[PDB]
Amino acid sequence: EVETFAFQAEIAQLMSLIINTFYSNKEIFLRELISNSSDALDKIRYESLTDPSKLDSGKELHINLIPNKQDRTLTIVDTGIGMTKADLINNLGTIAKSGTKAFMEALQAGADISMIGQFGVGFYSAYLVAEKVTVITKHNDDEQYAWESSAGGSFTVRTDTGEPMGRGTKVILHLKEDQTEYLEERRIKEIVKKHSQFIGYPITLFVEK
Ligand SMILES: CN1C(=O)CCc2cc(Br)ccc21
Repeated sequence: EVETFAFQAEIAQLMSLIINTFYSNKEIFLRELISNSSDALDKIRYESLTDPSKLDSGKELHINLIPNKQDRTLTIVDTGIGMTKADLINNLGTIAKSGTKAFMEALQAGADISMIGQFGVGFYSAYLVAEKVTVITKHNDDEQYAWESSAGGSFTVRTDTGEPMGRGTKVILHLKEDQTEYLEERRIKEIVKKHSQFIGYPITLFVEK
């Protein structure tokens, strides 16, 4: 049972701008997704200080980067707080509406796309390199969900039947044909070292067989 939703007009406009603007410095997408993962990990860590049972779904707090050349995907996995169905359909888009407006105003004033994370909408930088994004997520208070969008104004949400995750979020970037450099070990290592060297959680870059 797949539900299809329309993006708000302003968010659809932001994704079209990201997909269509000429902008060579695409590698910042990885910093933005790792930053998101680190915030989600901060949130479950802090909540667990006053309710230890929130880690019954997994004590390890980490981030894994998994490239797969056969599927042409880069997966960013974290064991953070995860996202509820209401987050996926309502709450994140409500926050993202005001952040997008602020970001668009900044861009017209002279800013560049690399500053997107200062406006809370860094997730959408995934579409610098991905033709489709799939998000699998599990919050302690809800079921496991799959969110998916190839832009074009709509996204889907369904209950996910795959491998149970325990808790956290998996972002699967289905890369554009000319962006396969982000599947190479040496390239991912360079980007993490350059932009994410002080993240307070272990980042494991998986290697391919
Ligand atoms: C803003 N947004 C969405 O609307 C749904 C999927 C998602 C995942 C992560 Br992780 C961060 C933000 C989003």
